[PDB]
Amino acid sequence: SPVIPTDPAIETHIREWLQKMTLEQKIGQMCEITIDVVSDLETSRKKGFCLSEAMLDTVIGKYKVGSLLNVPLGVAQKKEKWAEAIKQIQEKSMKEIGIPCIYGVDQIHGTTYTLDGTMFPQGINMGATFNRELTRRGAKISAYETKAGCIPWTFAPVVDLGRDPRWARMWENYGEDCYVNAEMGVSAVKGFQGEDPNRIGEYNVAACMKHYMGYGVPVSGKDRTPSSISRSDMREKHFAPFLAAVRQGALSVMVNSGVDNGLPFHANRELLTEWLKEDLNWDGLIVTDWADINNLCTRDHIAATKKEAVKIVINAGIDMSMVPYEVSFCDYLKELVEEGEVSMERIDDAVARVLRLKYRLGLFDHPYWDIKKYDKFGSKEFAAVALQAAEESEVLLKNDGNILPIAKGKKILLTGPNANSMRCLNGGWSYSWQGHVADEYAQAYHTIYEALCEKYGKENIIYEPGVTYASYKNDNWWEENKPETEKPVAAAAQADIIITCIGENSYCETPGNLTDLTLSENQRNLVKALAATGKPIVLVLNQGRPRIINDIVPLAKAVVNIMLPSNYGGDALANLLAGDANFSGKMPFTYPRLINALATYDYKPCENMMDIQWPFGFGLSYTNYKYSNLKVNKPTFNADDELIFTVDVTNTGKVAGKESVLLFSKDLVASSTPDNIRLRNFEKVSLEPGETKTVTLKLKGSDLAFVGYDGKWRLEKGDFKIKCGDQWMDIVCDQTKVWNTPNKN
Ligand SMILES: OC[C@H]1O[C@@H](O)[C@H](O)[C@@H](O)[C@@H]1O
Ligand SMILES: [Mg+2]
Repeated sequence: SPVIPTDPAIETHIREWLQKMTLEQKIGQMCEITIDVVSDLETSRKKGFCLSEAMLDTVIGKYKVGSLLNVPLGVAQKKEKWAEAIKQIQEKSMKEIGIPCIYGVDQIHGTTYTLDGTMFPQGINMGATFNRELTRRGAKISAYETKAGCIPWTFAPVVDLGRDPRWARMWENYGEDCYVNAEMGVSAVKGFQGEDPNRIGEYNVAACMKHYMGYGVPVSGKDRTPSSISRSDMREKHFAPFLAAVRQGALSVMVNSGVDNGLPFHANRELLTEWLKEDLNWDGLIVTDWADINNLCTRDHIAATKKEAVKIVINAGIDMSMVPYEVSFCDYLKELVEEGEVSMERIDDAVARVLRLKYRLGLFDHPYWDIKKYDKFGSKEFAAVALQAAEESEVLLKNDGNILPIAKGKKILLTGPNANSMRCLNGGWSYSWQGHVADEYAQAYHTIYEALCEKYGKENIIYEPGVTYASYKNDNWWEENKPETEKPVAAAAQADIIITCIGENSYCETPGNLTDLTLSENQRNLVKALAATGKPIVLVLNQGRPRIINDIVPLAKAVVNIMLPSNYGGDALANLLAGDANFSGKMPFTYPRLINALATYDYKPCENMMDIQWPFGFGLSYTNYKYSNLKVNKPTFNADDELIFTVDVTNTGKVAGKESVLLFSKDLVASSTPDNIRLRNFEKVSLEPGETKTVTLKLKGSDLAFVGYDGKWRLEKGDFKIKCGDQWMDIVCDQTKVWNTPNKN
């Protein structure tokens, strides 16, 4: 049955577009071109962003191109500028084609490419909140502020499995667990789109699930190099968030640029047409990632010509090509259709999907609109939500002697290269693609230094970085200036405590590839030199990947992992360090300790017959929580039962906080060697000092199924254990079920 209901009025409109459209118009609707192609750059340098009328005439008038993407001039623009540009684009599209353009933008964590928007912590941070509602509210705000520039389509959310800490895109998704990505991805989709996928309202956008699928586990750790994914992992884990999002009505999917089992995913008919469109009966849009049809020819050599690559990818089930420079795509596809290599059935289906999306977004009736009414843009109300997200994502990993919180009045030596910059805090997909320009445009927001000054007074903060990042040149995200560790060491005698901010500078995608996961040698020497002053040290980790720090964690009294908390991350940190907020974040991935002992939390028991830095689900706070009375309604169950778990959680310390309650399962014996432990549900609860609450968490029996060797889901007769916080119970499945459908439920 269709995952998104059929709107007959939309289908009727589509049928009558398809009867009347020229082949050139149809092909144009399957083509997407990046904004640079239609930009007048010399006039833009002098007078601000300006489109080229002549190039619009070519792209839209002659070739009938149905979609544009990307940020004008490679840098975030004012919403007024966005709106003026999209207006001109739509006036042209309605005049020459009669079909409105769909403009896609990478608004990744709030409005990446719209100035003065509300910027949220990155995906990995949102995972660490274990707060679905907060993720939803973040996406709702991003949608609102995206539509404030007349943009209807966001290339988000990202639901790759961040299971490889070498990978430059580990931070874009919600971490290493497939359940966390599925649930948060669904929360983002609901926020972005609203509750009716057929009528995306004024303040909502179409979501795009990225990057279908298995993108996050390249064998070498290098971006867009081959993964080697097992049959069971592909169905059970990598597919899981896409399955969940599509069933909630996500309107579009972007395909994985990379390769597995010798096949680029853009050429994988089975995964695109069968697993996605046909098995789920899903009428949404599949779009390529950047240049990926041409990559079949030039990068991977599975096509002799670009034209042969078009044939392969379109026949594999792609609907729209992110070319993104060459209107010649249209010529090639037309030739293929005339030759009989690509059928009209396939062209008509692609165009149906493009038009359907456009109708769902109301673009025929409202191709652009007045933006005056979007008066909550950049508001205090929206910022308080981003601040909450940031507070809830920053993880307390170590606190010996309860050195935190730090009392107002103590003198703080602030050190390290991540201590005074918004570029660090944001990472990539922030004002520019690499994030390199963040400090030019993020002056209204607080760096770590600025926030600590507001909390403790400028007079109580001594800032001597010792090590700083070099100025931007050719994606030198790794490069630091010569260390001057001599300086903060000398200044230490005047401080009570040292906070050292370390990790990475901003990068995005392939330029962010690393050759050594170990934290920078200069950064490690800075921490060692400071340790030897005898003053206590608090490490602040600000990075897109968990850099190896096994030699410096023993020298630190406390450690806070902020990951990429973005524009309110400095404020959040200061609020947490002073106890005005209480820590609640938990690790959404496994932090490795040794460079050739990398592992995820759901390892097979042969892997621990297990030496890591901090595990998945770990996080401290300024209070403690007791779990008791773990019960279930049906201790003996089958696939079709609803299991209802309850547990009492009591705040036994002296201050209020939020506890993320995680529910894990363990299959003791199975026909495939079972994951040692698996997250199955979670729920976050607020508790005052001394307060108990009964937390309810529900599962279907079939949630304890796994994908067997033969590719089929099975729930087997036998024993399981359930772990919730500190507490364990026994349950029994009383009968085996094997599914003949590709998916459960
Ligand atoms: O910018 C459009 C697309 O281009 C590619 O570089 C990235 O992999 C995608 O995440 C992005 O949505
Ligand atoms: Mg079993």
